[PDB]
Amino acid sequence: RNLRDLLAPWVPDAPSRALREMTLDSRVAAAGDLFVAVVGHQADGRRYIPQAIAQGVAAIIAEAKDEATDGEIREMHGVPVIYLSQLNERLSALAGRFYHEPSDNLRLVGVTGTNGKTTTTQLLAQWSQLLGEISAVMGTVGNGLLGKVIPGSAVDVQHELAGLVDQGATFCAMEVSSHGLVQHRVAALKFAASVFTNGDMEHYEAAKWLLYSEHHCGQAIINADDEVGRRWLAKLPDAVAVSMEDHINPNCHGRWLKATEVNYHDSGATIRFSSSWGDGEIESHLMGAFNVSNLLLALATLLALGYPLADLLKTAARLQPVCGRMEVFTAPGKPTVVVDYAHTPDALEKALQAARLHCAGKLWCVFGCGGDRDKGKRPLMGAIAEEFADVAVVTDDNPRTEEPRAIINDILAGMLDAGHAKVMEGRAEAVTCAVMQAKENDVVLVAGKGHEDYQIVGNQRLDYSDRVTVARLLGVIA
Repeated sequence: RNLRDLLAPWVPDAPSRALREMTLDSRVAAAGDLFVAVVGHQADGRRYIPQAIAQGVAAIIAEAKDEATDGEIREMHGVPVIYLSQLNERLSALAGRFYHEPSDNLRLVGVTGTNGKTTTTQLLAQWSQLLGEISAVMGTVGNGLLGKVIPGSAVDVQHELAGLVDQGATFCAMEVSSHGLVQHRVAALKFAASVFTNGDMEHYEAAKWLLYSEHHCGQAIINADDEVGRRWLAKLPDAVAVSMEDHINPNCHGRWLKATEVNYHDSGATIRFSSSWGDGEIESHLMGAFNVSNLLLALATLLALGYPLADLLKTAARLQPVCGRMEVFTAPGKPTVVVDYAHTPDALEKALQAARLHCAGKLWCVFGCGGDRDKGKRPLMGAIAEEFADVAVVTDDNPRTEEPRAIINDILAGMLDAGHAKVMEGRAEAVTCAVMQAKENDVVLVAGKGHEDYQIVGNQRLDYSDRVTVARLLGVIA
């Protein structure tokens, strides 16, 4: 790593200097480092140039605005200070070059949208790995090779991607936030593919189209069941349209993939689909319509990238849910049980609507609300459980120091017929109540904890898992 080589595309004059690491933070800037002084969120990094110099950085790249011309080379205390205009916009490119262009050295798929980002990225990583890639994720649960996810400027993104390259990753699925995009945090990444899940409108779209036009998006895979998705597809004839609700318009002669029939059953969904790559049937072990959509998006993406349909089909049954996200537990001749982390009215409603599709009998909802937290959601979650489940079982969920029954009372207050709800304190006992009472064709949703393996009672983290409790009741292994 040399300053001269680093800057060669933009500043031919730049002096030769060996460089250690690249950092935006003068505090951690050590001997031999490249310190990058940027102007942004209520801070001017150029203020910290003396400090960085005192810590013995090898070189400095600084925002030129109001201080210098683009590519102007200065020297302070024998340390080169090189100025660049629009440094925030170019930081991704600068870091990309510094870290030897990690997105040019693995297959990077970006997923954007409100919902389904985590699941879609996870599916892309899992499926590609089943097909022989060494896959990784970068997203909300964290970063890492599949099974080793560790819980962010344009520099950090490039650095992390390089770390994954260094660990042998050949494929990375990355959740990309709207905020991330606008702040140029992925500006120089070479995306192999870009997936979209789901007056003023004109400016918003204009800003988004503009930003899109400046990125290397690769193959575009778009959910045509989303209204915004359809508008983007109208202007992108090379994009792949994905639908489970009749929104493929085949007059395009473009590329598409559509679920033709879905059977939502007690252990997943049987998805029949047609596509421009051919037709098939997938046995998904994921629950709900949204997860059909997410799965279809991942399938379309991998098809577009040239993974063979037959091999994708052969591996689809091995795709697993994100731990504690509509995670199904079944045992021969027992109720279906779904563990989901839903802990807000909106998420509970969604989880119940999803569960309902797979439920031939009665839908049970076992849930509670956290103590010593905002109380407002309690009656709303009560109303949702009452409306969208057949049996509401109200129990505890991290009561902390608050009187557990008081929390349950706030929940019941939100119901039209609180008397119809089953109340059982002791979360484990409430789960058991539902699981043991529910019939064979019933579905029990256990909401609020998902993957979490503790119950906070007082100030103690007691070892408790919904997943373990449910598994043991069904005679299976979590």
